[PDB]
Amino acid sequence: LPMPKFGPLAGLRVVFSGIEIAGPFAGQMFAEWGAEVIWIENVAWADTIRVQPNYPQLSRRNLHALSLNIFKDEGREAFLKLMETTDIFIEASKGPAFARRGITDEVLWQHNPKLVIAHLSGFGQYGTEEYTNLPAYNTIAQAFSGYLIQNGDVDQPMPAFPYTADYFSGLTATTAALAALHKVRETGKGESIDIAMYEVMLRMGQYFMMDYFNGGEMCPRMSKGKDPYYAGCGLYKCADGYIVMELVGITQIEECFKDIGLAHLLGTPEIPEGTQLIHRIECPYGPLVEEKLDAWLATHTIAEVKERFAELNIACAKVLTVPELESNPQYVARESITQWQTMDGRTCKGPNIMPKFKNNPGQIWRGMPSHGMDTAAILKNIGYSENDIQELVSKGLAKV
Amino acid sequence: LPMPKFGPLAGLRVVFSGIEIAGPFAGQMFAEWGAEVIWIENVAWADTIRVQPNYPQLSRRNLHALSLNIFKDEGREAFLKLMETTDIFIEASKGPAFARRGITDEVLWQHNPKLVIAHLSGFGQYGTEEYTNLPAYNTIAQAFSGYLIQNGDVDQPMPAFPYTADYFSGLTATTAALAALHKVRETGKGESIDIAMYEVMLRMGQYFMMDYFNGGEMCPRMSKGKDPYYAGCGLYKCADGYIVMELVGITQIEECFKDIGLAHLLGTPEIPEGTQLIHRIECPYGPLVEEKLDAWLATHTIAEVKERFAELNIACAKVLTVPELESNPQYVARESITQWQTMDGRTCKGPNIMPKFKNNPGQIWRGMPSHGMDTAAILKNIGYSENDIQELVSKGLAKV
Ligand SMILES: CC(C)(COP(=O)(O)OP(=O)(O)OC[C@H]1O[C@@H](n2cnc3c(N)ncnc32)[C@H](O)[C@@H]1OP(=O)(O)O)[C@@H](O)C(=O)NCCC(=O)NCCS
Repeated sequence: LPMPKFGPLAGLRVVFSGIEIAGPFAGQMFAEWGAEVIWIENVAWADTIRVQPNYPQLSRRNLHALSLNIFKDEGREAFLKLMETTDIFIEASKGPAFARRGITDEVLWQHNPKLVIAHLSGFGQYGTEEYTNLPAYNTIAQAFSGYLIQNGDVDQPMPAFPYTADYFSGLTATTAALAALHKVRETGKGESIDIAMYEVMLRMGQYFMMDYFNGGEMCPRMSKGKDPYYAGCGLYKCADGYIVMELVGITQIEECFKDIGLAHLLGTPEIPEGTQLIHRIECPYGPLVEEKLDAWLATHTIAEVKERFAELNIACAKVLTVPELESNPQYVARESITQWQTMDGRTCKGPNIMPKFKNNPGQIWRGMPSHGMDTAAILKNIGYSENDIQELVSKGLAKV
Repeated sequence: LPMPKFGPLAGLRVVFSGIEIAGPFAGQMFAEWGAEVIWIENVAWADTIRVQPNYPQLSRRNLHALSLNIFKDEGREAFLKLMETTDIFIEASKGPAFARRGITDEVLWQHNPKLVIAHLSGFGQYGTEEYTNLPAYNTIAQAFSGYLIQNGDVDQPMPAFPYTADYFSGLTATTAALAALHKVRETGKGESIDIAMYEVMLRMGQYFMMDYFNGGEMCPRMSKGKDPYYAGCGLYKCADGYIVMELVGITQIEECFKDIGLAHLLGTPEIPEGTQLIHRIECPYGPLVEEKLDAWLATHTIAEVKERFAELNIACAKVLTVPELESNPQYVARESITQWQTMDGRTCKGPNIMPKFKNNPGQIWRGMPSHGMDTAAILKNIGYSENDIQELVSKGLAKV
């Protein structure tokens, strides 16, 4: 298919079947970085992402759109033919749904024995009958992994937002699919990858959970965005807004304590000389430290705190609101937010390609395609005639 | 170096320089999947991760440990020699610190023109003098990217937890490094990757931010864990505790409305037949749906609701606490939590390898190594004599 040659993944052919965030995010990252990526949609039912007015202009850029019933008659035949030239196939579904509909890994490999197959599900491709076939979204994966219980305030759990587990899960699928592709180059043999969203999020939530599994206690939740375990770390209110800070280091603690009126705690059994990080659970002065930190920060503007904290080498940042990003100097210098043209000729603003590859940078070469926009070109490219395509369309097995 | 042959990344040589979560997570993931990974630490002090009693047993498993001053004299020479047989080098530091210390990308490529170099920083490798050389922290990246302001409750922002940005940034570096490695295999030319943590997190926070960038409004924060825009989605209370649900789909909405007392809303101009999602602010009955949902869930147990939503194909799950995971049927069936031996002979419990590769699964072959445990074997492997190694040690440039 016609497109510019760019990025580390030029020449790669990637196909995904899935909707909304997780599966499509996995596939579309390949497209940010140069790959030929094909988005499969159902014929009567488009990806529900298309209901959002702006997000998909970002989340479906650089893609080719195919609309095909991949499970019926000529539709299935065209899908399996497509697999013959495909390097990586990503599918998101409820457990082993493809296998239930006749498309097993074995069937895919009969068409391409080198195929990397990434299966993204909520609960895995195997397990128990109770959980394996359950529908999952982000919130379910957070709940089921112990991630949700660690987010929110002391007395109110909540999910991490927006849709955090969907992005972790998609990104993991991209990572694993690339690692599998690497091995194909040596062995000439494909691979199947079982990415369960709850196992993804299980791993992301281990920092303190590992204490629970190994004799210790679990950590409590944050109190108003303050770290549950480390004093002077996390979210604080200044006179004119929010900041984050990380009170870490010997001199940092001593200078900060001088400023806030707690020099007299320094060099005591509770806070000995050379302390570099205050453990709030262990420390009986934890609450006093937070009281005096809050009081000092409350009487100073963000700018004054940043100036002082720079003198003291204390890490901090203003909590930026969305309207402050586009004019921020670092964003401007790095072109972190850019613009591109949609398919219908309108200017769209959003994040540039990330990360920045020095020798082979990504680029935005196409806006989001419409439903079935490239069906005819894709089918022609894999050997269908104009007549064949019209007959698929007339049976309702494809949409152009 | 001696180790079992397994996984998709068998044979790959990866080296990382960094401490704590973000850069080491990127490196260690290669080790989960079969790569030879060398963890560099300083000589007279170690990675600060080691202070944590349990987590490092997970976050540094399957690793080899090198203690070497890579920037000074014969230590720099030994590091640049190591690069000659390294496929991927990952480093986390404050902006272009390696370049300031004398090791530019050009110097690395003089030793290995194929080298994939992943540079992980808070604010990127270039930009403004004000921000580029600032410290990298999870809280700062969330603050600076607009991620933090979206998390939390209506009148209380908070970071996503635990240290969510470090994991996203590390995982991205792994993905990007594997993409660049694919390009090396095609062209023979190495690559330098500039992973700015704030740009990673910017992308993960776009679902609603894209509305702001293109003429619309930014979305509010969740209220007690309920989605800010979609009704029937997020955190709810049953008679005996918390669940999450996602009220999504045509039949799902119909059947749920019937159960909760809103059958009379169906097939009207406000809720047309075939409605798949309730937009809580656009729908005049959004608040009514939440009232009726809350009331129905309150009179039923978690088991009762799970059963009904299984019937209706409505995604839900109990919000699991950490003590509930190990005995959960899906966790048991999939061995999602397993056990292994530490290097000093104790049993450690924690997550298994994820994801599950069918043909070439990962495995746990080694506990976390001690400080400089493999220094002598690594240096010997790249051609240093017994006496050369002792000289490095005497000069304080290496630790064995
Ligand atoms: C997203 C999800 C919950 C939707 O549930 P669903 O039951 O698949 O609902 P859909 O309406 O999307 O699919 C209905 C059928 O159309 C099928 N279908 C998909 N693409 C098709 C195509 N091109 N042609 C014909 N049928 C297709 C689906 O596979 C499904 O078949 P099944 O009922 O035999 O399992 C489900 O795919 C899932 O749990 N996926 C894994 C987790 C995930 O990715 N969640 C989204 C994160 S944002």
